Amino acid sequence: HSVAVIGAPFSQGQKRKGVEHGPAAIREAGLMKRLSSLGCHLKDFGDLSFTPVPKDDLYNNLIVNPRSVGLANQELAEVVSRAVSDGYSCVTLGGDHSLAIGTISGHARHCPDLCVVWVDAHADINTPLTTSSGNLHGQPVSFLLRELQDKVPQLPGFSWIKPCISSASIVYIGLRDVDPPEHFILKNYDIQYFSMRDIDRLGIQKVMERTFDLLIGKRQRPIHLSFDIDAFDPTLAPATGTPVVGGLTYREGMYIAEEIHNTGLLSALDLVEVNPQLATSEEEAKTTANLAVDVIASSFGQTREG
Amino acid sequence: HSVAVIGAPFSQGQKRKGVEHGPAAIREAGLMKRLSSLGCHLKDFGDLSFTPVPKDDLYNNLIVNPRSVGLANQELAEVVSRAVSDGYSCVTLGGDHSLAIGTISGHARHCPDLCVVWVDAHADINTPLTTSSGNLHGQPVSFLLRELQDKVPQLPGFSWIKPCISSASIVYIGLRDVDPPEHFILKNYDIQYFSMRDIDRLGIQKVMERTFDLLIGKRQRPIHLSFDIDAFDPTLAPATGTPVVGGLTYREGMYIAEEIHNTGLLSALDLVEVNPQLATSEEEAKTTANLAVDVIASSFGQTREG
Amino acid sequence: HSVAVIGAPFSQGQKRKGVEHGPAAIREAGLMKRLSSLGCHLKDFGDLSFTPVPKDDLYNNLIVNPRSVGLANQELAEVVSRAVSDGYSCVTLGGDHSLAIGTISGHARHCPDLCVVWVDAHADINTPLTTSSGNLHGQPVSFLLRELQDKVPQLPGFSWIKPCISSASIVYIGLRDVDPPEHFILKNYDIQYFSMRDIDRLGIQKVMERTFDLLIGKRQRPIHLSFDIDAFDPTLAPATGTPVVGGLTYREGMYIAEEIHNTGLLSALDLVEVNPQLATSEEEAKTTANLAVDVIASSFGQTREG
Ligand SMILES: N[C@@H](CSCC[B-](O)(O)O)C(=O)O
Ligand SMILES: N[C@@H](CSCC[B-](O)(O)O)C(=O)O
Ligand SMILES: N[C@@H](CSCC[B-](O)(O)O)C(=O)O
Ligand SMILES: [Cl-]
Ligand SMILES: [Cl-]
Ligand SMILES: [Mn+2]
Ligand SMILES: [Mn+2]
Ligand SMILES: [Mn+2]
Ligand SMILES: [Mn+2]
Ligand SMILES: [Mn+2]
Ligand SMILES: [Mn+2]
Repeated sequence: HSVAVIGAPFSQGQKRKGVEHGPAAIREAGLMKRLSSLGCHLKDFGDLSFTPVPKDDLYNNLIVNPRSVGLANQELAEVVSRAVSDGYSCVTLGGDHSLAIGTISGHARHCPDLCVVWVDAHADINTPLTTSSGNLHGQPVSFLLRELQDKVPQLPGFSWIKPCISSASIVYIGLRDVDPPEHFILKNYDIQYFSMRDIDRLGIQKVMERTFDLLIGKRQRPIHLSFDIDAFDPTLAPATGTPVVGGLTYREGMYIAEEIHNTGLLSALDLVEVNPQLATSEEEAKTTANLAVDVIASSFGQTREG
Repeated sequence: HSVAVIGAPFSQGQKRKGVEHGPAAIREAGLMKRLSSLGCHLKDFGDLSFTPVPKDDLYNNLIVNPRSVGLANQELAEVVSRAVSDGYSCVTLGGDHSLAIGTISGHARHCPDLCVVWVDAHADINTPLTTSSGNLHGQPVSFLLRELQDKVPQLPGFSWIKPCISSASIVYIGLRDVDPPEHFILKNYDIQYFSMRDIDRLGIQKVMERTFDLLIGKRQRPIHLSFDIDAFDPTLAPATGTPVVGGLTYREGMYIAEEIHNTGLLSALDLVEVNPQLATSEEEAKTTANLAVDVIASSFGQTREG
Repeated sequence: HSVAVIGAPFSQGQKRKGVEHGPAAIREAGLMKRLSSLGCHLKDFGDLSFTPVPKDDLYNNLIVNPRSVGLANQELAEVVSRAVSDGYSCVTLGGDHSLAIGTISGHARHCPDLCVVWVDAHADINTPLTTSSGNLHGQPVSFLLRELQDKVPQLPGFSWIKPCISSASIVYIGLRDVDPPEHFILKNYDIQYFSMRDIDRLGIQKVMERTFDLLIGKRQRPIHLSFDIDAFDPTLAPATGTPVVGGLTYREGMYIAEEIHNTGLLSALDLVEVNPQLATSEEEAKTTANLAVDVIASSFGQTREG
């Protein structure tokens, strides 16, 4: 199958400097030639350059870089819909997870019935209303779920975003650090998730059976994999903004990816939050980058059996 | 609920120097404001200062610092029964595991019907008759079980100790390094345990279902959680006196703690054997201390899903 | 039962220097008294000294040290069939995995109906016409399977070797790095294997149920356990020549061993590829050495339960 690669060097969804280098790190870890090695037909859109927004201040005094994030995502959305439109499976390399706003919005533009698999240590479902930090990379899901739009203040530059997917079309895997408001939202709207605790009881295998039952149980449909590198234990992925011990194992991470590929329904994938600068050493940075590449490669066919 | 915290910088239950700094390390890892963050009402008794015993030599030429250990434990037993008395859930930060003699003694003093959940790589049930090292931190359970009574030589400074719980009131989790004599006694008095193998075959959640069936199946009763940091795999908890490979996973460790909290029956908790000096680097020592806090925090409510 | 130990300090099945020090490392990690401690009757054959072959270059310009490996194996083959003959369960401590050519040949010499459990990160089933490196430690299985001999060129010094076991009498456990040609062979001859992926999905316990069904389902028969230390994750077994991430867990490896011991059919065991010189530190070397001993001890009765 054909794969498209887009580098999104964005970092204004949070305050740590360095996530804008994520794309370069992953690329330098051999992502590209690793993909043809599988046999994929490649289309590299290069690394996007987003238009900054001068004097983009706090909305209501906490939401950070609203219109800067809204514009970058609007641009990314057009490139992603373009690739998905030409039949490509879109691979977006992040910066921060706020980019999921644009990639899922651009993807949904052509595959309205898409479902989402969110692999992350966090739920990123805070709204401008419940956030404590004001950092938009922890609010992506808010602006995408239809049942939430009534409790999601509209931010400057977010005009264009239009809530698409239903709360039943997204499943979380790996949650291990959820804020109380986020927990209220997940329970209230019955959003399905499998925390590390659920994985400790059911096992990654049983977890994937179910998430696919929820999403594609009654019918085939486009799958969107938004993979946050911090979903892996910090010992496996040091180079990241918000590490949280007790994460996914290298095998589990690879198992999730392998299982998604076996569905044959992957239409778009996000690999985000890889921050080279936050690594203690050169090796730590390289370890994370390689881990990122493995997840992507494995999502497109790479096997542990050959 | 209200929580009491007692630091017992004791190290004479064994030979390595450094366990006396365990409390400070755990404290310096945020334990205190971490517990408040949960909503617990805290009463910090500070770090106790045990009275030493000059010229406290080997009894029968092997048992080490008998009277020094017997006095420190007596002493601790009173602070603990004081706290338990005022309705506090007593949290003791060790030095070595010989301290359990005091904490369980003092706790039983007010909750005679308490049951014990011992999470350790070792069973710590050697008697002064069966020990090979002579260190007392590997003999705690001996002085506490009633069925062992008459098979436990009386040492200098141990006169005050009176066997409280029965063998049927303690359950082991994590065992992987058991001496032949301990195995003989575990089998002879039918004491229940779940070795690393049992956990491998049953799953950590199936393990917790069972320990609570044995302990609190027929009735509600106070639970004493004695947690030896070496129950965790050495890669997760480096800073400790007697590492043993193939231990508990970070997740399983947290799972045990979460499950205990879910019983709502936790009265006291021991977090022992954290030895900073035994760490290779500064980060390894911090890793162990942070793991210690996560265990305690988790035992009192901290969640992986907010 | 009675056990025989044979040290094979051979390293010419590959290019890295150091594997010849594997036996000493394992021995110096307490192997011998660890086996007595179990109750086993030991017969140490010491460390063999293989006759070098001067001017033993590449056959067809790639196959490395052909006759040197062929001669070393023929000699080992006699010592092994000697021990197996006197009723001993034969334990060979490697150098490199090419030694399996000798150990399995010698073993087969008396127990023609033996079955093989191959615990390795690799399949080591490349033939002289498919290898890329030319190193013979990646081709052992080729000279042993009967259905392959037709596509296996005859090398200098291999005259004596005679294909013994059938393709259905060998099961792989832990595969996670297979070359395209190897994959073709496995599929083509229906050779059974449980890759790290199959393990993540079925669990180590289920894996063993199955391999034993394939091998000893219809009848009891001798078991040859060829255990490459690189089957363990690099974090558990650093000191080895070809590290591959996402491998067996210490607990899983010990589970495999314990399970094989439970069958009571172990005849010979290979513990290969331990290379102390590849360790970054003294401790890393010691860790790998101890792991090797545990696997052997466990395969002969050692329990995590006592
Ligand atoms: N609850 C956190 C979420 S951190 C989200 C970061 B990441 O994209 O990595 O999940 C907040 O709003 O500050
Ligand atoms: N069997 C050992 C027990 S070491 C006990 C130490 B600890 O408290 O960590 O279990 C002995 O008596 O030397
Ligand atoms: N495919 C590799 C195999 S490396 C085999 C080494 B070992 O014995 O550790 O599996 C080759 O032929 O170079
Ligand atoms: Cl603090
Ligand atoms: Cl039979
Ligand atoms: Mn995220
Ligand atoms: Mn995250
Ligand atoms: Mn202990
Ligand atoms: Mn212990
Ligand atoms: Mn190997
Ligand atoms: Mn091998």
